[PDB]
Amino acid sequence: ISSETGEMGILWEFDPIINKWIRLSMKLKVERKPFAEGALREAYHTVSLGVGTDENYPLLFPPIEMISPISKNNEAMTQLKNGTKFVLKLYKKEQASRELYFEDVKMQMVCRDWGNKFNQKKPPKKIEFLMSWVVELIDRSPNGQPILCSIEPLLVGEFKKNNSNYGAVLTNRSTPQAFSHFTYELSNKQMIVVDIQGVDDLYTDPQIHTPDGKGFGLGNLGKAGINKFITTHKCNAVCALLDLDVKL
Ligand SMILES: Nc1ncnc2c1ncn2[C@@H]1O[C@H](COP(=O)(O)OP(=O)(O)O)[C@@H](O)[C@H]1O
Ligand SMILES: [Zn+2]
Repeated sequence: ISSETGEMGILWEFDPIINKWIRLSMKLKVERKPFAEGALREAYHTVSLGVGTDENYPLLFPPIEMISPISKNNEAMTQLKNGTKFVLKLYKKEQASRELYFEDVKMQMVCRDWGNKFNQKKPPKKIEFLMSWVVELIDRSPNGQPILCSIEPLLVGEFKKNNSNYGAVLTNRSTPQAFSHFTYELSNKQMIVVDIQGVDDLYTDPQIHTPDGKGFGLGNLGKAGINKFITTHKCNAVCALLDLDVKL
């Protein structure tokens, strides 16, 4: 949207309530060096140079039927307005495909809905997952295909991982564990949200397991993932406040 120097991107926001992707453009300026790394990805400080429409970049994955024809409303326009400092995540060089960027962002959106459902029970500590978006870094040279990344708001504070996607319980806090338990029981065992991590109860990069192991990226470890969580879960006061069953 802005005149100043930066690179262009195609920005994708998933909206679970209409079950559609919203396609936009933005300009961003990313730092040359990462400020952190995880297992597969590196995180980069980025500044937004504004969000606009995708009109100049005519359009397949996601398929056309999954894309909203209208993009006037979105979180991006406020959360990524010009000046906003945020975080860009790129796969190192290592496995990643186009589909996986979208799966991962949609997954975080699904977890974000679970956070709201959890909060509606009025737990002692309310929780929230950050927005996440797919960005096609179209100014960067494509073996093909385009450079993709995901972006999300900047968390300020000490970043802590509370559980992994395979049974680790990494801190003593109760809410992140009760939340994982809550998603499992309240989904009637259709899914569980783990990899609960972020700053305080602002969370990012969660991971879902489902019994059939289908979808939800490469970190979906299916029944094994679910059972590994069960083996290590001790119900706490939040689990009890939420009236969750001590079995399962
Ligand atoms: N929104 C954020 N704000 C600030 N720091 C973050 C944010 N998201 C991730 N980080 C930091 O970047 C690291 C790597 O990100 P991560 O999502 O774990 O990548 P991977 O795909 O390898 O798991 C995290 O361990 C954390 O230290
Ligand atoms: Zn529990």
